[PDB]
Amino acid sequence: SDTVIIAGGGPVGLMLACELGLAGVDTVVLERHDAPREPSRGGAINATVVELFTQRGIMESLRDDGFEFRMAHFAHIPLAPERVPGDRAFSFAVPHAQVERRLEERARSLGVRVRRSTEITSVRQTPDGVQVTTGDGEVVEGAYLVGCDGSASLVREQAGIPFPGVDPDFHGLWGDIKVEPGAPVLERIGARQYELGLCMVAPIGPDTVRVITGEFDVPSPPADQEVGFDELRAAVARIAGVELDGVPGWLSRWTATSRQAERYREGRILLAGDAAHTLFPLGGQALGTGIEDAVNLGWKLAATVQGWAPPSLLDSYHEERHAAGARACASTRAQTTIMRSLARVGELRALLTELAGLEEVNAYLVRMVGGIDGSRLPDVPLVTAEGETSVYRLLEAGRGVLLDLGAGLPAVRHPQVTYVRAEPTNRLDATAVLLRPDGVVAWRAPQDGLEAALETWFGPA
Amino acid sequence: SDTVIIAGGGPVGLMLACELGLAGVDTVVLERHDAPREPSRGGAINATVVELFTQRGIMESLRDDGFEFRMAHFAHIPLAPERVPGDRAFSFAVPHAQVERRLEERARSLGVRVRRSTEITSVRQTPDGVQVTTGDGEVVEGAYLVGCDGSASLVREQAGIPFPGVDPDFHGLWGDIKVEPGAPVLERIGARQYELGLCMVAPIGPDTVRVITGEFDVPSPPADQEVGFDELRAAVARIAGVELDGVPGWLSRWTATSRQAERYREGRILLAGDAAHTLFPLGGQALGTGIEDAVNLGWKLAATVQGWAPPSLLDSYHEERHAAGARACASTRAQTTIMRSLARVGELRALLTELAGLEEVNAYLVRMVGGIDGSRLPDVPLVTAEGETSVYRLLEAGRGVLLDLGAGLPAVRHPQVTYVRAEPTNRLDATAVLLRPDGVVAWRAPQDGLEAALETWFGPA
Ligand SMILES: Cc1cc2nc3c(=O)[nH]c(=O)nc-3n(C[C@H](O)[C@H](O)[C@H](O)COP(=O)(O)OP(=O)(O)OC[C@H]3O[C@@H](n4cnc5c(N)ncnc54)[C@H](O)[C@@H]3O)c2cc1C
Ligand SMILES: Cc1cc2nc3c(=O)[nH]c(=O)nc-3n(C[C@H](O)[C@H](O)[C@H](O)COP(=O)(O)OP(=O)(O)OC[C@H]3O[C@@H](n4cnc5c(N)ncnc54)[C@H](O)[C@@H]3O)c2cc1C
Repeated sequence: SDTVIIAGGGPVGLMLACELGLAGVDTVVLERHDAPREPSRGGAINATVVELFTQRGIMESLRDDGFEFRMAHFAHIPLAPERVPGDRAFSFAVPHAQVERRLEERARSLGVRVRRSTEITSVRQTPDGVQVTTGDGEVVEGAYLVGCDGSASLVREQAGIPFPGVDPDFHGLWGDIKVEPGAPVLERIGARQYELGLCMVAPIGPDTVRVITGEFDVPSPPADQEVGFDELRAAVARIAGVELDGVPGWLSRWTATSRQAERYREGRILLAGDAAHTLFPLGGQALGTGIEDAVNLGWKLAATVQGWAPPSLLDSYHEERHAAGARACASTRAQTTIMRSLARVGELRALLTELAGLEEVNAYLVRMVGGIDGSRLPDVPLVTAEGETSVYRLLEAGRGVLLDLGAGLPAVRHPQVTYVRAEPTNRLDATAVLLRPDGVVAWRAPQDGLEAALETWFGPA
Repeated sequence: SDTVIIAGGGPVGLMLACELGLAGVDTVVLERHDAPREPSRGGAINATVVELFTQRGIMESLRDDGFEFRMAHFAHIPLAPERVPGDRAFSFAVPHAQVERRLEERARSLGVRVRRSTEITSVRQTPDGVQVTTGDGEVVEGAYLVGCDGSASLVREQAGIPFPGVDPDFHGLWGDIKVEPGAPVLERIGARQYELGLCMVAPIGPDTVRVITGEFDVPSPPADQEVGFDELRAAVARIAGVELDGVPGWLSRWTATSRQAERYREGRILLAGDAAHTLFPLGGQALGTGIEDAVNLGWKLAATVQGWAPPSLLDSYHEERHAAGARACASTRAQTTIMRSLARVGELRALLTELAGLEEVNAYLVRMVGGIDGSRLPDVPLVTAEGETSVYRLLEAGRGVLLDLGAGLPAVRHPQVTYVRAEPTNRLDATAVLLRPDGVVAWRAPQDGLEAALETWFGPA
């Protein structure tokens, strides 16, 4: 079998399906729900996601679904992203349900089989492949299975993969409320750290606000106990110091679980997204880390089933993304550490605000919280023989790219790699780079080791 | 009489006494102990203390009692003080008992009456004076009383000044241990943050080490209970992961108390040092803040009893030093926030450690924990008509100084101020400054308001 089964059709699963579909791999996603769930948990995507979408032309399809914004924070300490030199993306306000719809439409348009209303009840693997049982008794078979089935992943559990980390005492609530004009909660728009905990209030409709509260190190009802509107109102009054009234729609709990799968791969079974790491939802790193799992994995998986992957390519998924996941965990825990009561962390918060005043600190934190590092390039304009283009347009094909910016290499000739010569530009501080299909820089002038890079990621030529 | 009574002859009381002695004020210090106590709680003084000692020639008297060192930390994150621009002081290693001996020696040489073996039992004031009673049944009378009587200050209590702040859960032990050669505790020399808490091991004699343990947010015996050696042995094995044995010379508890007097002045009664602020003992800010209390207060009190103090000059002691105390409080609390277990603060500690690699963060933190800001100058070499000097040498007489570095003002004529003309130097970023007797800049070119500054701090010309 040459088929990849994706367990779960959330944002990470759907992104992975898009990657595999672009690569031309036979792919099936099994998703329990008949549609993306509403209301959306998330209302924004960070620089990591924006860039990874752009290098596949996915942001254009989201153009009219939301808006660019250029704000960021570290544990609700305001940062200034537009002061940061370079050309890295900023953030984008859009409900995650809409992101999911665009991703699903893209995946289907690429030939991926999407099976909604299909519950996985059982997961097995043999030396010859992968087998999943659905709630209708059907067995679906493939070469590989990827658990993108969220925090509580059935795939992770059935694979025997431990999920270590912590479940802190935390009282977290959220919901959409229809409010009247003049509603006191409208005086608390934004995400802020108050004396006792966090409260975020955001307009999501002409008469509607999303309200989120979170208080650390305090008792909380169990996560599947019903949330009465009076509980949310009491939290808002206690934390935000304002009276909430209105007509509640959605009301639910959320947790401060911070856990990561001990390994991202077990034979023919792999993990991505929330199944692989469940982190505190801050600044878009939670989804961002999952989306970048998907992009890291897609092309490696494809190369593997198509027969041209170097022996160790698929193992580099766990190696790179478990490290990246641990760094995301570290960043988000560093943040939640100072989201305790101000009686306990107020002074350190004020110190950090002061430090964030220093240009290098602001740049450091904006990049960290956006999930941005020097492993990928910015989407910079380029001029080639075929005219004007840019770095990320070269990556839309989903193929490796040797981009020569004046280093003047003899044209690299590898069946998996596209050689592109472009005029020099000051906006990239390398005269040549080798880009993996996920956009990651595998080599750059003037480093030695170009052939080893080529062979490591694409095989010999 | 017109006598200043100082309650307490610790480092802060004795420094205050030296300041008053320099200014020619009749002064008595009442101190419970027959001699500075051993063992010393502290073994180093920070940049603030070194500078304030230097501007009175006191470091000279200490030159053979210890040694300069150039290390610093923020909650045991190592810093690099020598990378910092300026001519600001570093640290000095010396037991505090010896500092006390030198300060008392200086105070006596200036004619201060130092009465040891004296228990103060009650303190009172009348419109015309202060009255303090001793355990032997005598009354000491004066014009002003200053409480330098430590953390448990009787003077603070009897003046009815509240001591708000916090007393975190904290298990702190310390003592001096005579150990056998090859003792495993010598494998842990230094002040370090471990998994569970902090431990400092410091050689203090050929076969004697000081050992200090501290663990936050765990149960502990009350601070007045006795320490058995077994308790310290367990703490060291638990925290530092090493076996301690030997013969203890002294064992006691210490707390993470962080409190500050609501006001530093109540009529003719004032507070300084630990009586004014009890902070976490870390990096030298605990003593440093007190020493600068003493230097701030001395000349102002002198001006008050000599009749040349403007009406609100003594009040400025509370305004400045309370503010400075609050900042020290905020600083040290910031630090203790990340001295919890690494299971709770490890990621934030690692992040901060990375940020401290940025030059401006390193500078910010070194200056902060050294108590150093822009309110005083460095001790820079100067060239005057009378030959070579330095900034602090001009401050040893304890008078205000109008230091003209090429601004070429007409000679300032003020009975409390010395006008000094020096050649330009690149090591001071002003062409002229007005220095208060505590070394603090009251005015600098090209600011307006030289006359106003003169009148504010030194009265009418
Ligand atoms: C309250 C809250 C607010 C948040 N806000 C943000 C934000 O603003 N920005 C941000 O970036 N992130 C945010 N996050 C985090 C973000 O929602 C997740 O990181 C993201 O949804 C992870 O995507 P995923 O596809 O891995 O998992 P999911 O979105 O959970 O998708 C997993 C899918 O698998 C399906 N599934 C599960 N089990 C089975 C089964 N047995 N058979 C078939 N299908 C199955 C589920 O139906 C689901 O569709 C927030 C999270 C919470 C809780
Ligand atoms: C374990 C420990 C380690 C420390 N380490 C450091 C360090 O490394 N660096 C640092 O800078 N700081 C350190 N400190 C803090 C430092 O010791 C204090 O900040 C400093 O001693 C304050 O000086 P002070 O003169 O205000 O009070 P004290 O030093 O407490 O002096 C007060 C004096 O008043 C006398 N007194 C009190 N009541 C009466 C009374 N009724 N009658 C007569 N006399 C009285 C006492 O005998 C005492 O001599 C440490 C503290 C502790 C507990």
